[PDB]
Amino acid sequence: DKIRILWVDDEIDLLKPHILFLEKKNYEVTTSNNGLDAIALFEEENFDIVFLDENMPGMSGLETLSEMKEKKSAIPMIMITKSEEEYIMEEAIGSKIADYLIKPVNPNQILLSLKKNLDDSRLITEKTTLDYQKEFRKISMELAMVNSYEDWVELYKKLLFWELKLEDINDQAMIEILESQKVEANSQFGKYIERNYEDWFAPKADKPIQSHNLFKELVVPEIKKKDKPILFVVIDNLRYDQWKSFETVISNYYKLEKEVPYFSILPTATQYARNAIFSGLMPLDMEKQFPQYWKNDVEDGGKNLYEAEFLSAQIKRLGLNIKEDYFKITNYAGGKKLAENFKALKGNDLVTVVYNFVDMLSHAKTEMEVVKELASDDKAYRSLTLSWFKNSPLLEIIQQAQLLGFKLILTTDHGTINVKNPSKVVNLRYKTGRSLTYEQKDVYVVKEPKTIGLPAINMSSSFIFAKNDFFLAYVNNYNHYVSYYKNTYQHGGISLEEMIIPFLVFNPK
Amino acid sequence: DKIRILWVDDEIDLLKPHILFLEKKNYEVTTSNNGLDAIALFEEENFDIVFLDENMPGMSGLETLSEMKEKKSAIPMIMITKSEEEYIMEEAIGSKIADYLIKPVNPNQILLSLKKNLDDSRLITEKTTLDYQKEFRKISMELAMVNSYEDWVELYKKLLFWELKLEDINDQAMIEILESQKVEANSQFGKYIERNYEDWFAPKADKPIQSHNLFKELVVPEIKKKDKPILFVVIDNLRYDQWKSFETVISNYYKLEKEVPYFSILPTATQYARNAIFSGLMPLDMEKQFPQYWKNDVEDGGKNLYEAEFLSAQIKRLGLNIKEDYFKITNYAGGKKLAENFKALKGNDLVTVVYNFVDMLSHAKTEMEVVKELASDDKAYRSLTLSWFKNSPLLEIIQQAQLLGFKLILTTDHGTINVKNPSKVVGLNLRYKTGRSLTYEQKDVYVVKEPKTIGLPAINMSSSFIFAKNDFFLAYVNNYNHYVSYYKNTYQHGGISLEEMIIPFLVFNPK
Ligand SMILES: [Br-]
Ligand SMILES: [Br-]
Ligand SMILES: [Br-]
Ligand SMILES: [Br-]
Ligand SMILES: [Br-]
Ligand SMILES: [Br-]
Ligand SMILES: [Br-]
Ligand SMILES: [Br-]
Ligand SMILES: [Br-]
Ligand SMILES: [Br-]
Ligand SMILES: [Br-]
Ligand SMILES: [Br-]
Ligand SMILES: [Br-]
Ligand SMILES: [Br-]
Ligand SMILES: [Br-]
Ligand SMILES: [Br-]
Ligand SMILES: [Br-]
Ligand SMILES: [Br-]
Ligand SMILES: [Br-]
Ligand SMILES: [Br-]
Ligand SMILES: [Br-]
Ligand SMILES: [Br-]
Ligand SMILES: [Br-]
Ligand SMILES: [Ca+2]
Ligand SMILES: [Ca+2]
Ligand SMILES: [Ca+2]
Ligand SMILES: [Ca+2]
Ligand SMILES: [Ca+2]
Ligand SMILES: [Ca+2]
Repeated sequence: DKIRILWVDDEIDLLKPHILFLEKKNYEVTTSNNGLDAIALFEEENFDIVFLDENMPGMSGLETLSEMKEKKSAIPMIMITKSEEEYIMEEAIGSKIADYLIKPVNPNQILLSLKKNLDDSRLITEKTTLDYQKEFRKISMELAMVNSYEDWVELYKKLLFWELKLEDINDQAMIEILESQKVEANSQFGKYIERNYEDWFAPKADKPIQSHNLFKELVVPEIKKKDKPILFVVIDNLRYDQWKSFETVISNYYKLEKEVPYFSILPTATQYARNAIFSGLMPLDMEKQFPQYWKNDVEDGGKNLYEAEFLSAQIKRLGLNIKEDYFKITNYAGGKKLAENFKALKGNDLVTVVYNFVDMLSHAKTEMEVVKELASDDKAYRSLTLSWFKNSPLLEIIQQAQLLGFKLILTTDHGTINVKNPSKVVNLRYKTGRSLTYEQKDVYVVKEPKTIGLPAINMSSSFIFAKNDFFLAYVNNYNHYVSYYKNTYQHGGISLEEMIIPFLVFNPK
Repeated sequence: DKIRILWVDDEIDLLKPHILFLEKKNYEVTTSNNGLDAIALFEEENFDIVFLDENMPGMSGLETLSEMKEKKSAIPMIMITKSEEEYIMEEAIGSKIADYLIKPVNPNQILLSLKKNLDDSRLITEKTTLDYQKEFRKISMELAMVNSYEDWVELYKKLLFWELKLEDINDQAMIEILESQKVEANSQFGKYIERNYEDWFAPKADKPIQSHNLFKELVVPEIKKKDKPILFVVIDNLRYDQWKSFETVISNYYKLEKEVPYFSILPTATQYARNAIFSGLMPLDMEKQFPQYWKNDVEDGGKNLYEAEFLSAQIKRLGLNIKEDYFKITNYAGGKKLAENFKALKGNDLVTVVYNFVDMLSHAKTEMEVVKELASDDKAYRSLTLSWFKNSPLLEIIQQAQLLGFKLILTTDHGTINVKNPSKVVGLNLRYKTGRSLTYEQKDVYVVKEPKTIGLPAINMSSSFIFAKNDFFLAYVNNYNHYVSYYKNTYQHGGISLEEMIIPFLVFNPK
């Protein structure tokens, strides 16, 4: 079927050369010399695109466009006109024109416009697929040369870039090559963490910023500027690719000043990593210095009940002079309440908000059929996250902060990974106990938890952390475990997805 | 701050007129005569936009664009070139060029391109705001004059048009004016239905197409064309504005041929409206002719178990000779199974698929908190619907149908409305009730004490139906305050509103 063009111009007779040109290229052109007759044709037929002149004796192009868009708002409209006035450009852009071509127009300019507005999705698919075909071997060589935490950050950024570009391609071979590069990257990263993690605790060790350093190394310098009040947001369980998915939404309100990828401590779980952010201490030092607040895995109830108390203690230890408030948002109603009353906080130096909803979406993928239909794969997960963020009380809180001239600091405690591969053992990405059987190739084994700043019941206590996209399955119910936990979002172990996470500073626009 | 343009061309000397033109207009132009140096400038400085020539002795425009997009993918890239190289327009479009201007270029064509790529958001917001300021009074006058079901369809289309444009706007005053017009429209529509609905059942009545007419009046003509096999999709509970939210997604696969608004029967609920689609009979006639299949509200278990049987019987009654199959998808796994095995249906004349949306009314507090975070208001609801459609097995089924050359028919049984105002009932979270001893606020509901007159069943002559008007929800007196706090701002159906009742029927040809 030929592409059907409706061309409205009072001088459509003088445009015969253009018409013959497009008919040679397999376009069907229907001509009209006035807006009113063009509207009648547009109502009766299903054109693929309309060309409009601006200056016509009866209805103008923009008047014709208004009527046509009201009737069928999905059909692309191009203005083709002698008018060079900026006010007409702005009126046409503001009316959602697809393109605006100034006469005299090269017939190939029109052809470009037809291809760009009707065939761009297929052309982007074809071009992206061939770009990755020509790039993927270079990405395998770059992966092979990684030999520092900074190279790991750079390589992760490269994989995220290609993951987002390839998400809608059709070529399964190329899709599986990207999936094989992600598996190899996580396998190498797993080995890197296993070999370096304990050494990173040595005096004057060369190490990335981690959970227990985050507040002192990256938040306090922004506080000491005393330039604007700071809204410090921890979005629980946010992956780097989720941050990338709503980067352009945020930029409507906030201009990115600084981006520091940083490393979650082990295990990559709220009770350890998120408490470490707020305390500025490793879990073992939280147990030693704050026994009234620190809870081990075995103890009852909430594991992050005391973040305000950890934070106030850390602020005092650092000798800061600030007015500071902490909020934990656990549902829509709480978020909406804080958004509507945020102005109360205008005289704070620091407002800290923990927002738990993504964590809720991440285990809702397995448990609620609603979220399961909405988040079947990583593309669907980022899509649902973006829809969430754009319509969330959290973005209303951020817009309120913007109007009050707050600096925005946005971060997370850890990410999550879509687990594929069972690993037998006697949380599905770390386990702690005094008797444990495991596949040693699959896990990072820590026989002496105190050497990596974790608590131990006794000298027999071990930690086990899953690597790659492994999930720790009990032998007891192995087949049912595999069937239930396959393709779910888990955290606690080692992967780029769980461990390398954004720290972002923005100025209000 | 001036807009910062990076212009990469090996003959930036020949472009001086363009640069002076743009500098007069408050643009700051930084020139570079080769890709390598341009990349270094792009890394060090913060450009708003980049202009690239394709044909250069070193790195090409497209090679330069690849390096720059990798570093800062948000910055628009415009190609300004003359080339004789084959397929360069296609290669540049596929590389996500923002625009492609063929030399020699009118300097005003470049200026257009700058405004379109950097100012379009702000200009659409300003124009939408000013146009609605000029339009809203006209919409109030039109609402005042509505006096036919056809006028109601036209007014609804106008409100939908403006609702979609205004959703991303700053001006609270204009947002509240639109919200007040929607409230008034539903109030008047409620009175209109209350006055006219019973007359629509008279012999030879003037009435819109309804649930029980849909298959015979709108689907059979497409079947009798005997042109292509038909995929007939009923999306459960779909609003007009939800169809609008994914219209441009489905156009990648299917070209819209015909769009007919039609009217759900009362109640606007699956058990009545959706069974009527498949049976071609009103619920009362389903009870009379198919007592083995029809279930009343009082009976246990599924209310839509027999749609395949109702449809096969209707097809036989109409004397159609077709190979036809029915599928009801109630979860991800079912949808994925049908998408992955759709080619098995290649020899069918008709494939009917019921595709359930997400449950908007969970009895579990934790699940309702998730739905409210994702769909607190109409904009959030359309956003979630678009994310759903783009990532659903339903779109995979539609793409499979397209590759087999199926015609697509897309419709729904009824919409849903965001409920705001409690209305007490005595004697299910839907906007209708049926009972023999109902207490209700009569001002809030359309009351039908003779259900058989509107093709509904009655247990006995004490049986009544009540249908909520406006944005009312029917609240139980038992635990009233907790009920109100839970169901406030939820998407419900069963009653009278433009959202529940006036719904799309769409016919598409495969691309
Ligand atoms: Br029309
Ligand atoms: Br004129
Ligand atoms: Br005219
Ligand atoms: Br021309
Ligand atoms: Br590799
Ligand atoms: Br591994
Ligand atoms: Br550090
Ligand atoms: Br907690
Ligand atoms: Br301070
Ligand atoms: Br609050
Ligand atoms: Br809010
Ligand atoms: Br070069
Ligand atoms: Br890109
Ligand atoms: Br030129
Ligand atoms: Br007027
Ligand atoms: Br009004
Ligand atoms: Br009819
Ligand atoms: Br059912
Ligand atoms: Br037939
Ligand atoms: Br809530
Ligand atoms: Br009766
Ligand atoms: Br009654
Ligand atoms: Br009650
Ligand atoms: Ca003219
Ligand atoms: Ca967490
Ligand atoms: Ca050149
Ligand atoms: Ca080329
Ligand atoms: Ca329904
Ligand atoms: Ca009665």
